[PDB]
Amino acid sequence: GMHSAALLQKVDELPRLPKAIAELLDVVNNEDSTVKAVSEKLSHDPVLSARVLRLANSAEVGTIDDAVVRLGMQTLRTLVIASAVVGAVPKVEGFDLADFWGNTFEVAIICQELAKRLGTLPEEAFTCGILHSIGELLIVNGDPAVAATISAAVADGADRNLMEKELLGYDNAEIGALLAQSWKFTPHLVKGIQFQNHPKSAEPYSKLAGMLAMAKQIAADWDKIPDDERTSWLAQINILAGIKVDLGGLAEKLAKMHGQGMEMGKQLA
Repeated sequence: GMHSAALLQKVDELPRLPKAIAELLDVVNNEDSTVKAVSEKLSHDPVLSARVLRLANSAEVGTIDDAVVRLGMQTLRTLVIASAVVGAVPKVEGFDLADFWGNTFEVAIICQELAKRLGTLPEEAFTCGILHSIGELLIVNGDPAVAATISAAVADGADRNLMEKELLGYDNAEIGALLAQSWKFTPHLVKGIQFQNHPKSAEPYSKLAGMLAMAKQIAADWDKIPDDERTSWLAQINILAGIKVDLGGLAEKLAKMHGQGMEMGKQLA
């Protein structure tokens, strides 16, 4: 849990955002920030702004002022958050960050669609997707030897999350949630991340965790499922996750968007 001793021992080890990035996230996480406030803050970080616009052009906006009008602020905020988070994540041994972030965006895009269907805020689900897998990275960087030992066990059939609990006293979902909490994301987001691998064990249930569980499975196994047998697959995932999402047209919609996250990942660099 979020208050387990082993997890809490990590709190002063977590990566810290640079002041200006923390301040930027404060501004764009605040639904009552003005367009001026968001635009002015971004204007001082042309590198991060360029990254935002590359993400915004993955489907033609050339400026942030432009994007505010072409995409609307709810979308712009979301892309700022993504760009800020991506910038705050270093190289990690054994990861290609274009591939890592591509997969993460795939999950985020899927979650956003699920939220639309469930009637929750789609930008919140997208953000939860952006944040969901960062704990994987934190474990590799913070505990390299243990991470490698875990991967070897996993190659021989062990469960990664259970291995992490055994050797670290917490798992990648918990430390990813702890990071999100430390970086001042909302409790809803934190709980979504925390329960991504066990959504039905949350009390009360977290829709975001259910969305993550579903979206992760869709992203992971998409290529294993014939193109004409997807709705029955999705139906089974709905049950495993506990999320009760309208399946009507879902397979068709997911197919339309498939790969758009990977393309976003390629635009980061």
